[PDB]
Amino acid sequence: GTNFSCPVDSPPSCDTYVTYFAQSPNFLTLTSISDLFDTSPLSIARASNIKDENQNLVPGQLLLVPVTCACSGSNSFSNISHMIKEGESYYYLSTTSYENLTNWETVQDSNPNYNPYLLPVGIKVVIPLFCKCPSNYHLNKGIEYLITYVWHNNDNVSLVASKFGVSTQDIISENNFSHQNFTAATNFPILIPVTQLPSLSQS
Ligand SMILES: *[C@@H]1O[C@H](CO)[C@@H](O)[C@H](O)[C@H]1NC(C)=O
Repeated sequence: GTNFSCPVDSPPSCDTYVTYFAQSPNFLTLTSISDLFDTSPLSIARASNIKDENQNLVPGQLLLVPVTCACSGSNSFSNISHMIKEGESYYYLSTTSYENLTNWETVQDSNPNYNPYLLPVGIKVVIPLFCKCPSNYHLNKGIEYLITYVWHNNDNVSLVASKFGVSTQDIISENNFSHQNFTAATNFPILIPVTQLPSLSQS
């Protein structure tokens, strides 16, 4: 499907964004998400068109979190050093906290020396988010960012496309959605290509 391999021709590191949605158990503050992602709340608010940094986020509200993304071998990642809180697994952390922007596998692959369930509260575990950075061909098109977005079984391209202000075809071809198996109930990361940061709806 979508290849998350380091472009051979374009720089190894870059700035893009990953998509995160407000979650009603705990992540309904900017503070929640900034602590989850190690960035300032204003950077998120600026990237998400939020004009008041103190307003609560409504459940499911779309947000763009700026991340800096680099090469770790032949694949692109953006690592977040997350400190362990009480009762957190790799699986929990990566399917609810980080909202499937990373799978348990790659996490415990770049976090050796550890027991995936005996995590002592207060240890640094690096959470490699998925991200790609513009190939040379991306940049010659005018693409400024490949935003990470977690495709679920429920999304349809027209809604997401109008949300990010792109064509359906842009999404479909960037992710080779023309022979891609949505049968699998899996969630998988994809890349929205955008010529500029989009002007997200107000709530
Ligand atoms: C898909 O998005 C379009 C955009 O307007 C909408 O009309 C439609 O109801 C959505 N759902 C589908 C096609 O299942």
